[PDB]
Amino acid sequence: NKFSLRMFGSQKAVEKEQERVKTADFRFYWDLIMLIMMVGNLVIIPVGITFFTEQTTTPWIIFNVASDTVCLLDLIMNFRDPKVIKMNYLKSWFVVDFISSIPVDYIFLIVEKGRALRIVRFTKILCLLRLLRLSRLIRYIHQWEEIFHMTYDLASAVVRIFNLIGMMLLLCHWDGCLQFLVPLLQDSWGKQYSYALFKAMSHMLCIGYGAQAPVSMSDLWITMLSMIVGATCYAMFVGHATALIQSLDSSRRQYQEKYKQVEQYMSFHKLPADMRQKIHDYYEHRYQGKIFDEENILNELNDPLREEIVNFNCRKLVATMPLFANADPNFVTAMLSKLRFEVFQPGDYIIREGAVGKKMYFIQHGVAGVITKSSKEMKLTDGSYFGEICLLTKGRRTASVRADTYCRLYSLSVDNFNEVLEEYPMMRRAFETVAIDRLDRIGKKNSILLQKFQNQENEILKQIVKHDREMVQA
Amino acid sequence: NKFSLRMFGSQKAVEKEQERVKTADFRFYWDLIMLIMMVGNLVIIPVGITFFTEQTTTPWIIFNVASDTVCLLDLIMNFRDPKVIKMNYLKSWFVVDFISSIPVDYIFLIVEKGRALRIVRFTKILCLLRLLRLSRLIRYIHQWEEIFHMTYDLASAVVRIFNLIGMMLLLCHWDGCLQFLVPLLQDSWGKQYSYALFKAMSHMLCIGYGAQAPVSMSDLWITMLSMIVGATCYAMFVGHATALIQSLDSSRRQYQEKYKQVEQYMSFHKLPADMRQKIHDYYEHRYQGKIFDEENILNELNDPLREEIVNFNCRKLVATMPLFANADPNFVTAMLSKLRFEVFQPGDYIIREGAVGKKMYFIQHGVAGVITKSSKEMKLTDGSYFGEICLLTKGRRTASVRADTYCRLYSLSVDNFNEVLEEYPMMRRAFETVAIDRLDRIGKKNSILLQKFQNQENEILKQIVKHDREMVQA
Amino acid sequence: NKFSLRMFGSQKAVEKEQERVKTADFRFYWDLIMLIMMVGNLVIIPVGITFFTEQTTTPWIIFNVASDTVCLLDLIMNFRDPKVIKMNYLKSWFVVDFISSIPVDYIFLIVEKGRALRIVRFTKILCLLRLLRLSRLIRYIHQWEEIFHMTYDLASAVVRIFNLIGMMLLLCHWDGCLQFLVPLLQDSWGKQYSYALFKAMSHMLCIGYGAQAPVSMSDLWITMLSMIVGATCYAMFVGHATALIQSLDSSRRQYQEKYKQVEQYMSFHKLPADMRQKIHDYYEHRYQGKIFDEENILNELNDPLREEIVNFNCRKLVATMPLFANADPNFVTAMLSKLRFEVFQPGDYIIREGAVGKKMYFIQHGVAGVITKSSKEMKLTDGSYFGEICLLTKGRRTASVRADTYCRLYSLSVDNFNEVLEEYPMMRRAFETVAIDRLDRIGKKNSILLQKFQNQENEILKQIVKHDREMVQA
Amino acid sequence: NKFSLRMFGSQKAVEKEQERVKTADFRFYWDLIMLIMMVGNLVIIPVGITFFTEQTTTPWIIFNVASDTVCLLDLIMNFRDPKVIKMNYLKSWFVVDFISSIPVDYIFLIVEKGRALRIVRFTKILCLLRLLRLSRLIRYIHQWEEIFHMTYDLASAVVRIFNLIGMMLLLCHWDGCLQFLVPLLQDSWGKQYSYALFKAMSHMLCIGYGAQAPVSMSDLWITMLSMIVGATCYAMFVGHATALIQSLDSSRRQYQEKYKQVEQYMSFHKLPADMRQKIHDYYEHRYQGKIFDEENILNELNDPLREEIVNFNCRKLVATMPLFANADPNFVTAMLSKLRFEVFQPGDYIIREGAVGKKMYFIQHGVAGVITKSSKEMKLTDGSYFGEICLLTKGRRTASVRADTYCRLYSLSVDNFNEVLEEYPMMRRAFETVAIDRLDRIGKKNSILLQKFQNQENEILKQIVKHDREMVQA
Ligand SMILES: Nc1ncnc2c1ncn2[C@@H]1O[C@@H]2COP(=O)(O)O[C@H]2[C@H]1O
Ligand SMILES: Nc1ncnc2c1ncn2[C@@H]1O[C@@H]2COP(=O)(O)O[C@H]2[C@H]1O
Ligand SMILES: Nc1ncnc2c1ncn2[C@@H]1O[C@@H]2COP(=O)(O)O[C@H]2[C@H]1O
Ligand SMILES: Nc1ncnc2c1ncn2[C@@H]1O[C@@H]2COP(=O)(O)O[C@H]2[C@H]1O
Repeated sequence: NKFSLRMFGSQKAVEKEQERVKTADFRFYWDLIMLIMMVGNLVIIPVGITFFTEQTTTPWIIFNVASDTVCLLDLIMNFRDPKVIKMNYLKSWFVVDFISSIPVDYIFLIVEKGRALRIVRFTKILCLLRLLRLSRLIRYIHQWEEIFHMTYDLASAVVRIFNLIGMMLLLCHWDGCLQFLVPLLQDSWGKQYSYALFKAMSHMLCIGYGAQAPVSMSDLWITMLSMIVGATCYAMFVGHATALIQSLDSSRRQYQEKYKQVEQYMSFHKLPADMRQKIHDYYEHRYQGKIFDEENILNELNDPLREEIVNFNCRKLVATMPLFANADPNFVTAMLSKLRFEVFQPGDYIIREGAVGKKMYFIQHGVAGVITKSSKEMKLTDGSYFGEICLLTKGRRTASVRADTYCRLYSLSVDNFNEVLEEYPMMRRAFETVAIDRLDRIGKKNSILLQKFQNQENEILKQIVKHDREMVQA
Repeated sequence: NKFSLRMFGSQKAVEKEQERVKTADFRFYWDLIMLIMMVGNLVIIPVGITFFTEQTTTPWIIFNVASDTVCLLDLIMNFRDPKVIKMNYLKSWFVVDFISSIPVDYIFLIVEKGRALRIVRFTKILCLLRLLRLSRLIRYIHQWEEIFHMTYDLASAVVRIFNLIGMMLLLCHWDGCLQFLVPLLQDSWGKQYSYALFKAMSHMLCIGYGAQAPVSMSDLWITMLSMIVGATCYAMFVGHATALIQSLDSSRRQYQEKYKQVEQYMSFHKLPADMRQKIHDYYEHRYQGKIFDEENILNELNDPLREEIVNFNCRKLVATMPLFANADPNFVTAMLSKLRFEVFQPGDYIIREGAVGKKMYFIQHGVAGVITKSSKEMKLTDGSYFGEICLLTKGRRTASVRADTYCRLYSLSVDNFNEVLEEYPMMRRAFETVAIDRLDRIGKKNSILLQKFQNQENEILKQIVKHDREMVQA
Repeated sequence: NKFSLRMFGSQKAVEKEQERVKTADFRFYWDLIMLIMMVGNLVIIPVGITFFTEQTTTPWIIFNVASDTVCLLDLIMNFRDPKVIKMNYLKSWFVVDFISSIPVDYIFLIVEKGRALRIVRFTKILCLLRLLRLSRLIRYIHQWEEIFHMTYDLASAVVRIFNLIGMMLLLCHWDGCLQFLVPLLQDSWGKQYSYALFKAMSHMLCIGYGAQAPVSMSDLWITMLSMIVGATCYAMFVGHATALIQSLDSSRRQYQEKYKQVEQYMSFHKLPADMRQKIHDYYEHRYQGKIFDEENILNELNDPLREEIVNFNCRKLVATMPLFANADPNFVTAMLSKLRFEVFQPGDYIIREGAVGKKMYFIQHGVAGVITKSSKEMKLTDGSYFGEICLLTKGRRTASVRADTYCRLYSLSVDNFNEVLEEYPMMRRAFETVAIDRLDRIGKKNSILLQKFQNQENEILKQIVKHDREMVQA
Repeated sequence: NKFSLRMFGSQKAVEKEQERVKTADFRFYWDLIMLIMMVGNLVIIPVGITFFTEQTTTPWIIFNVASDTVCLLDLIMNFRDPKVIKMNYLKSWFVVDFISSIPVDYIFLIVEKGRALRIVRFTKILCLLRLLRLSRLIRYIHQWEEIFHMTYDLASAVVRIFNLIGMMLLLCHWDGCLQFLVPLLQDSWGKQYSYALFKAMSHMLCIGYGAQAPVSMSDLWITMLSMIVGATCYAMFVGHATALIQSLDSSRRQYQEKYKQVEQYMSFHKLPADMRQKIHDYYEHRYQGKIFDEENILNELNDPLREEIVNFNCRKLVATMPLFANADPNFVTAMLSKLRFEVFQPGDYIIREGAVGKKMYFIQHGVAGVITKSSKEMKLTDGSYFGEICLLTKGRRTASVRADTYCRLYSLSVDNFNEVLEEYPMMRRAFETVAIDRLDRIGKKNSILLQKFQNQENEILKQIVKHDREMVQA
């Protein structure tokens, strides 16, 4: 079944576990059903035994007896190299739970057949054993919520938290049932049940009442346990509600804290108002108000996943310029995997003429204008690259580039560019032809690039150069 | 309109979205107005229907009917490739909201025209549909608060949090309105309204009262919902107030925690009291009691922003000594971008004669005294550099330097200095001339530097050397 | 004794401390016993003095007098280079504590022997001095909990937290004792004690009561201190309960926050549903829902511990293929220490033919299929390595590798592989022989590897190659 | 005065600020005194105006009038390039505060000289202006607590937090004063004041009372503000108390969380019980249960501070073996600065014979035994180094070393050792002589080291070698 694969985590380990079991599950599902039944019975017991004057061989009493027998069978199954482990498990918790899971109803029936009634019904408080089984069961459903990782959809945050607070409300209803039982031991059924539920809600809300003077010491202790259990109800409710609220607020509070650290730095260095506003604008236009570590996220993923994420992010980039389209997938995906993300505001000079360059930019969003002396301006739209001339020649920049609209680029470092272009020689001549044509259009001269640039591959490179020149001619 | 640019985040994407829409906003503003009106109506409904005995065709009843018609029109617009999406949206939430947004007032009027009054007015509880629309609306105003990034000014922390706690107070007033309606269903207008508001405030404050014995099961349930909604009011109020308080608390608590980690380290290594106080003094004199990661902050900004921040920080540095003023902007901005920040206390020996040097220091605040044998002392004030002789010669230091006042310097590493000076050869001879003059003033020997240092550029270098010697002569 | 070793942290420092003491513990155990006795006496004093009308030379009064004498002896011992330190300690806290630890019972007995009774018994409020000693004692048991690092077993989280909340309950019982004493000063023993305990529990639970009008100013102040001490009881209880709850909550909340950051990244880049599901599947199949930093954890451990952890993790890996079994332990443990962990889903192509490789993989879980042209498919099961051909030849990959089941691999980088193989030359010939046989089986040609690969060691290498070919023949 | 240095942060900036002021403090101290007086007056006003039937030209009324005049003078001083700034400051907050700081007592006296009494005394509610000045003052004392950085001693955590909670208690007393004033407007002095304080405390602890039916709308609003201000008192008290508690809790919770992450890793890899216990023992013996990042802490300190910290940590190390004592301070401090800290349990093999070594160990705590074939064992105590032979010869290790007691070592990497020993050639021959003598004692061959090792400096090296051999012989 799927239980073996879920427990092992993979088919290969599940097959080995099955083979080992055969050489030497459904029981888990039966245990889950028994745990649900035991939780229901443990909820009903304070509301059933206290409310009912006597069992009177009721059909619900028969159902409770059947549930107790099922719990005893579950304990026996849990009790069952193997002998020593079974003995240790029995001596650890199983013996105590089995003794505390004695058939109190059957014992009372036998005693009656063979004040005293209240003492006998006090043995029905052995539902605390079912509550201990329910603590094992909440551990189990924690394991199951691990199995249902996030129910495969965290559409509205923790939805299992709704079940947790529902269980807390059920425990608080148990507290109210005990509070109702206290005067029952001290001294219309639907109306009484609703009144008890309302009293439980009021106690959880600490509305206030004039009840006091328990007189009986046992009654005083009963009110003491009622008060402390109501306190635990309040504490659990407030803790879970505050946890949810703090998670919902933290969703933005993480970014708010990071930007508050940024603001602290800006206030230390005392930047002018305009510079502060520009930094704020860049932060909002880059992170969009979200929190992540792109380097860390892509580092902690394996190679194929990072490869496919990067190939998806720049799909329009690889589709737009023909140089990537004609190229083989290996080089394309390597060059993609070595790209980094940057965003430039209008007016920022990405590359200044006469500077020493260290990276190449691919435009994915926006348009950037190349300007230089005596050659007028010309703009590079989406899906085009600039900075190849300095990278190939290893010299000073020839023309300046300026962002005139909010633009999103990917930058390729000099080391990564040289490494990739060395492990794929053909794209070196491709970029050389493109850069020679581009620089001839610009009007400058480049002897080293022409010397370096000096068949079907040649025709493909010429076509790519023509297409790139036509696209950049805008 | 500006809505397209705000949604797309840039003009380039906004234009593409507009072109796509034309090939195939104001509605957003109308939806915002309708959401505000619906929030007002949902606030008024518990206070209006419960308080008023009957609608009686009042002008406010006409306004409520108009608001219901507007909500129905909004639902119809939300309902309206496109057919399948519209059908899915209708089957998901739109159909249920539209059914729950039925004209209860019109239906009641038709029934009256064609105990029963209370049952008919119970259909006005369909304002829960308007409350669901208001949940969509708080999601929308979360989106809008993202649009108004931080209202462009976080002068007094989260100011939107004030609106959030005001909305929480409005919800708690809704709870009080329900609490007032409970005895109205069970069994001077301004005075009654104020009394109800005071009762709501008291319930939120859990002052306490003798109210009990709802008798009616519906009345008991009404008090139950009143209690739980008051509990949610309390939880939301305490959560938001605590978050607000802890923001300001954490503003200083982050630095306190970092320094407590420092103190834990300092206690682990068991440093003396004087060294403990010296470390504390350095921490207070460097970080000024603020938390940031200068390396991380400057790393996560793009190149022009980091360039302008660094060029602003060292403005007095670049302006003060003529070597930077005469130089071209590219070299100046690069070498500034490679500087690091270090603060030295008085008495600390920055550079000891005979040691092997690895960095060069530019003084931005304070004065440091150069001392060595037989040449007396001489002091370097703001805007001057020391450490060039070792960097150029690649040998041992020639004179010792000692901070005599709390000083703030920027240090340039050996690798960065060699890289920058290699990509800009002219400043190599500039620093060589300056260092040769300085060492001739000191009286040591720099034969390697003299050999390395051995037109208009020469005259400019000589003038820079003379100015640097005159400034350092103090 | 073990106290010296526990305080010093090692036997070497303990011996030096013992030698220094001899040249110039059990007292710690006696101080612990005295602190326990003082805590018991400080708990009993509000419940004993207030409840009892007079001491009447009771046996418990004799026990209290003996405890006071023991406390005085402890103070004297604490009072006792050494003279100056003792004087400073006496002038700091010891003198005040000793004065406040005066024998109030003996003084009262002497005064009686030589309204006034209440004034004399007010001197018994000097149990606040024992409470100050108990504050020193809670500091001491914090030190002891550091000595019992985590009791050597954190089986059920902080178990010392149970003792802390028990002490908080004891303090709240002290508050209730003061609340009982308030009307005793203003104006069946077991029943009264239980009633007082119930009143204390109710005050901690803020149930509410009609008690008011203290009339006496001292009575009003007594109720004021009772209220504020109940406030501290409530605050401490809620704080410790919330910390306990949030520990277990954070155990899963840390992973949930990391995956929420991943989800924010995924929502920013707008990946399709299938890609989001694949990323979620990889995250759940790699981290298993746990939080750690394998690099950080293995970095902050010393070399032998990391060595043994890594040697344990790959025990089946080293045992399975004979190449590691025949090898000397040094090379095996080094190459294991340089392995990294990766996990590949089915369908993912680990190595594509024609790509440039930078790492080679060892399979520890799952099976991966080698496929290439004209040679059909063949599957590599657990305990086998692929990718050595590219590493040795320093060329393009020869065959493609595809994961067909969820597989867990360790990868060895190119730099680490070359460094290890250079510091151990024999395994280079071993891998060369194995890879030459493997590539001959594949059907391609490798001249460089054959030239590089061109005694008992040779026979062992041939046997290892035959075994590896037989294992990979599946 | 010291105010200029405190504000500027250094003497150099303070002198420049003083020169600029002279070209164009005590006022700060006067403002502090005025703020303290205004806080006292704002505390007294709810307790003075409400309690007193009329001013009656009392001496305390004269004092209040003087305080109001002082506040007016402070506002005038705050009001006083400079004209525009003063006008902007006046139009921002100063005008409103000055108008609200009108002499209400003088105005009432003039009106009386020239029901109505209550209306006139309602103008004394202008103490809200003093409360706004007190908010400016709490901002100011936040600045002052930044000036008193941690009061120069965080002996018992945040002691300023005690003042903060005292101010919160004062605000809650203000709330109680308003609560007392509410029935005073609706309808033995020490007894009444104590009763009001007790009522304020009871409201703070929400004990509960039968007060209700305000009748008057103004009375109902008064109880409403009283309730909300009491709620703010409760929220501030619980927030500050929880922050205080969680500081001490987090002091150990941070280490507990790090070790819980370690335990999660250990459970993920499923290490045996003995290995888990060994890892726990190493963690407790290395970190001693403390949280820090030695690399980060030493990285964020400047060079002289790190130099002195490291020179202090290894004081016994540098003093013990004579090689460091004879050496010049520069080399000693550099090689100390490049040391790292490690700790080895007994039984761990630090260096195994036949392995390739990459670091050298200096013993600072404990003893490690060198063992090898045919040469028996011999032990290296505190203050001695091993690993020099492999570092100098760049070959395999010659003998194995084993920790037999919990030992603390400093390790010096191969790159750092080669760098330091290259920049200081003399210690190369020193270590060569020592290692040659040591290996001759061992009985192996070091022909390369002997060739490499082949005046006063020679005599010093020989003496150092003899002393090192004598120390190692033990
Ligand atoms: N005339 C042109 N046509 C197309 N691209 C150009 C032209 N002139 C300059 N560029 C690009 O602009 C870049 C600016 O920096 P580089 O000189 O490194 O490389 C340059 C080319 O990539
Ligand atoms: N006579 C001098 N005039 C100016 N600067 C000096 C003089 N002597 C030394 N210095 C500076 O002090 C520095 C000390 O270290 P360096 O030798 O690396 O480089 C030295 C110069 O920068
Ligand atoms: N016939 C074969 N038998 C065993 N292993 C192979 C065979 N063909 C390819 N491989 C392995 O598959 C790997 C794929 O990448 P490499 O060429 O780097 O190295 C290859 C070998 O490790
Ligand atoms: N006879 C000896 N006397 C002192 N030290 C030794 C002796 N033999 C080995 N050692 C030390 O033990 C170290 C073990 O590793 P290395 O060979 O790198 O360097 C060795 C020396 O530092």
